[PDB]
Order: sequence, then C-alpha cells, then structure tokens
Amino acid sequence: TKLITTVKEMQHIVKAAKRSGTTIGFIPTMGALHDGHLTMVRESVSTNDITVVSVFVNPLQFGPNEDFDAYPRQIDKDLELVSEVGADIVFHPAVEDMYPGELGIDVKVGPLADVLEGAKRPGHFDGVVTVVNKLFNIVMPDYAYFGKKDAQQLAIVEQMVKDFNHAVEIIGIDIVREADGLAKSSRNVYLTEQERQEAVHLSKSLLLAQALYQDGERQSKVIIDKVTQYLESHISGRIEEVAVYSYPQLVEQHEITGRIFISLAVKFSKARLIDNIIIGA
Amino acid sequence: MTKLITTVKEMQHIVKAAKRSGTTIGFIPTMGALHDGHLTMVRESVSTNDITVVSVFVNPLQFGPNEDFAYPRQIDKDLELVSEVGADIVFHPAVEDMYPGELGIDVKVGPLADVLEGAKRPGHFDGVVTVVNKLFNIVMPDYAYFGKKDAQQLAIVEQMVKDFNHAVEIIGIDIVREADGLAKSSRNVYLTEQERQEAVHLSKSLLLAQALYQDGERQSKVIIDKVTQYLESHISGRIEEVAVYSYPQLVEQHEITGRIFISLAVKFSKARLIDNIIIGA
Ligand SMILES: Nc1ncnc2c1ncn2[C@@H]1O[C@H](COP(=O)(O)CP(=O)(O)OP(=O)(O)O)[C@@H](O)[C@H]1O
Ligand SMILES: Nc1ncnc2c1ncn2[C@@H]1O[C@H](COP(=O)(O)CP(=O)(O)OP(=O)(O)O)[C@@H](O)[C@H]1O
Repeated sequence: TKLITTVKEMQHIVKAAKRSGTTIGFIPTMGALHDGHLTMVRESVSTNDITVVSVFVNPLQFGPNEDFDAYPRQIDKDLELVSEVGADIVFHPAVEDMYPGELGIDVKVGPLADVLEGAKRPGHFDGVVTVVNKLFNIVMPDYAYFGKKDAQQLAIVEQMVKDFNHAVEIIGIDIVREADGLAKSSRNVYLTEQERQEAVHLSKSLLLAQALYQDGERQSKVIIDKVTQYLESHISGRIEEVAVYSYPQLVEQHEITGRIFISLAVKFSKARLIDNIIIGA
Repeated sequence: MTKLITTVKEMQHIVKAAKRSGTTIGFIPTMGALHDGHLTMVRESVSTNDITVVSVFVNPLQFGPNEDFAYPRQIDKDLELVSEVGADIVFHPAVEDMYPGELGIDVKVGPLADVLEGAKRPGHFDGVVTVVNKLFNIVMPDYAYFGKKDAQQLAIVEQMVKDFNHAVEIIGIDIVREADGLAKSSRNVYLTEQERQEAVHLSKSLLLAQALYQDGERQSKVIIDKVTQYLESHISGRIEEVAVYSYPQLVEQHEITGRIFISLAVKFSKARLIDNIIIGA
C-alpha cells in the first residue's frame, strides 16, 4: 500500500488509471484513522478498482483556539490500517505542496455556512471546500466517500460538486459508532476516562429526541429543551449546540415538517464532539 | 463537420470516453461571434491534440447588471467557422444547465482583480473564473487556449489552475491582428471609416511604449504619459486607460524592473477597444 507524498506523482497515477479504465474511489481524511474511516474504505474497495485515502491535516479548516497543533498524527499506523482493508494509495502531500504561498482565488461557502457549525466555526467550511475541491482535481475519483456524522459538511460538499460540475459522485455513509453508541472520531482520544463515559449520552439524547418525535412531538423547542436538560444532568461538558434544522437545506425549524436533522455540539475539556440524527421524509 | 453538443451530460459522456481511449483534448472557451483570433487558437489545438472542443457560451456572470441579450449570437456561423479549421465539437450549454439555481459556493479573485478592468467592474473576473472552472471540470482538457488580448484574464486563469490543481495546461496565444496592426475583434466593424484609421494608433502607441523602453526608459509614469499623449493626438475616441503593471503579477512600481505589460482601453463612438503589449525580462 503506497504512500504518495507529492501532487505530481498522484496526478501521474490518476492519469494512468483513466487510460486503463481503472475506477477510483476516494476517502478524504485528516488521518488518525478509526473504524468510521475504515467503513468508508471498505465500501470503496468493494465498489472501485483502486481506492485512494488522503491523509492531510488541512490548516485552513482550523480556526483560532482549535486543535491544529494537537491534532493526532500517525501516518505509519494510518497506512497500516488502510492497507489491512485493501486500500491502494495513501495520498499525504506536504502543506507547502497543497498551499504554495497565498491563494490568488478564494472559495467561500454561502448560506449553508451561516448557521450551525458554520456560525460556531467561522471560515471552517471555506477551508473544507477549498481542500476538497483541490483533492478532487488531483485524484479525479469516480466516487468520493464522506461521513454523515458531519452532515452539514456533507450537504456543503454535495452543493460544491453541483456548483463546480465535478464529475465525482458523493456517497455519504451512516455514522459509525462504538458499541456504547459514541460516534467514532479521531478527537475521542482527547477525552478523559470519565468524559468518555459521559460522552455516550450525546448519542442517547438523540435516541431521546427520536422517541419524542416518534411519539408525536413536532415543537422543536420541546425537543431541544428535553435533549438539553437530559445532557445537562448527565455530562460535565459545555453544550454548545442543540438544534433542529431542515436537511439538507439547513433552515431552522420551529414546528417540524419534512426531513430534518437534530444536531449536537459539546465541548469537553479538550475534545469538541458532534453528533446528529436525520429524521423524516 | 463539428458536432454541436448542447448538454453538460453529453459533453461529460464524450470526455469520459476520450479519457479511456487515451484521446487528448484541447479546449478553446469563447462567447461566440468567432474571428481569426479565435481560429488561430483552434488551429493550434488541432495540430497538438486528438480532439478539439470549442465552447460558445455567453456567460451572464461576467457582464454588468444592465446588459441585454447586444452580444452577438450566431451559432451556425461559428460552428461552420471552427469546422473549417478541423474542430470536433462545439459545446453550447444552456445558461439554466450551467447555472440551475443560486450558487451555494462563491469563487472570488483576490489581488489580481484589484487593478485595471477588475477595479472598474468588481465581479467581472469572479464571473470569468466561475465559468472557466466549471468548463474545465466538464471538458477536462489537457490544454486550454486563451488569447493574450485579455492579459489580466490570462494571468487570473493561470492562477486559478494552480490554486485549484486543475490538470489542464494553459496556453496563451498571441494577439492576432489585421495587416495594419489593429487587434482583431467583433467591435471593429462598429468603427466609422475615419475611426477605423484612427484605431490603428492603439497598436502604434504600444510600439511607441516598447521603443521608449528599449531606449532605456524605466519610469512607468513617463511611458504612461508619453503613450497617453500620443494616443490623444491621433484619436477622436476617449482614453479609458493607459496602464503599466508587472506581468504576470499585476503590481505597479515607480521604477520598471522585470517583465511588464502596457495596456490600453479606448472608447470610440460605438466600439470599446483594448490592446496590450508584454515586454521586458
Ligand atoms: N463516526 C463516523 N462515522 C462515519 N463517518 C465518519 C465518522 N467520523 C468521521 N467520519 C468521516 O470521515 C471523514 C474524515 O473526517 P476527519 O475529520 O478526517 C476524522 P474525525 O475526527 O473522525 O471527524 P471530526 O474531526 O469531524 O470529529 C469525514 O467525511 C467524516 O464525516
Ligand atoms: N485578436 C485576438 N487574438 C488572440 N486572441 C483573441 C483575440 N480576440 C479574442 N481572443 C480570445 O478569444 C477568447 C474568447 O473571447 P470572447 O470571450 O469570445 C470575447 P472577445 O472575442 O475577446 O471579443 P472581441 O470580438 O472583441 O475579440 C479569449 O481568450 C480572447 O482573449
């Protein structure tokens, strides 16, 4: 399983793939890989002739007082993990190769980034679309795999593909969880023993929101209050968001109709975790 | 005879088949009303590449808000002209297929758009890079051809290719001229008989600028002033700009060093004409 560390060689490999009719699946990551990423890699290896995983800690999607320096890095272990699952290439470019000085053209997300995590993390999704756009032009995949844990990111990337006419098909994969329900995340390693036990209540609060909805609740305020109160009595973390928005349109709902997602953001000591559930037709 | 392709889907299909076959693609984006300047680029592409695609698309995002349907439409004649040169495909998508909704992601040019025509029409070059980025993702050319007549545009498009990691190589084609030196353009017909004779002094003023430079002039101000005075005494039209900037960086300096370009914009009765020359090492 090949570690490719320059844009030029990645391009060369891709061009040769196209010429031979080799289909390409692509899983963009920031490394520190876990079973959530491997689930995407597994699906790609089933569907496509070659599978490329990028590991690139993208500085543009980290803001002030976030965790860019602390972000776990373990490229050898990452390469081993995806090798075991049948991946062909790990694409791991230098920051300077991806960003050789200042960008002359700027890519910015509109209304989809004015709410939720786009409001909580100013410029974050601008950073994501910037790097994903570049990676799609480098790897030229037939399919690109993303996780529904970052539901807002998924909707934004799908819009970008539409807006830019990228030939790539986006596949969103269901949230992969620990046995106790905790959503898999490279940032889970930042959790202390006790926070890890508390963090399971994010997922439990979403099952609570789902039951409330199942039993006929449609007032977002009631769901949000019941979820918030539940989290408050079970976790030491700061509850940054509990929200009910249409999906994938991302417009705040007051009285619930249509397809929605109920989303959470919680700040523990160092770990900032998110989770969601998508409900309705 | 060139095939007129009027949907993104069919254009994508043809490109996908070419990549599998190892067929190389040259691409010339235009807004139609084709003349010898365009055809030189097409000829260049036919010599180099297996297939040659010419787009004809009047892009609304690079016109001002009050502009109607003046820009000439003549797809049959344009198609006949590029067929005669050996082009394979004319790509002519509907504005609604290129721009089906509100864009969810916006592309903005940085400091390359802050001078010259970008300064006069903020958003013009945003509109150019938007359409060009889309067309590159649709056509996936190996080479794309742009005229040096629009030197700022060329620099901006090259920067975008680098920023976005498009695999395309950009080829700048020299300004094609009439025997007397007038840069070729649809607008030339609009010149009155006496104005058409005056309009030759755009090109002559650039030759003056080059002569002054070769004689050792290095203050941008003096070149601007001497070119401006020459022009004003030979034309009845109004000077809109005479400018001196580094190329391709588009930065001004009192004392000329390195490669520069001198650009002109003149408004006659009904025709707005531009010309430029790139000189120095
Ligand atoms: N638990 C999970 N289930 C499914 N997909 C997941 C997932 N966790 C992350 N992903 C997906 O994996 C891709 C790479 O995300 P990365 O940020 O590189 C790792 P992460 O730490 O797991 O996500 P996070 O940093 O947002 O917590 C994204 O498309 C993301 O949605
Ligand atoms: N005289 C010339 N020599 C070389 N290239 C030219 C040229 N005139 C136009 N081009 C090139 O043709 C391409 C498409 O131009 P269009 O977008 O159709 C507007 P235009 O053709 O510049 O109007 P015009 O009729 O005033 O030339 C551009 O890359 C442009 O620079």
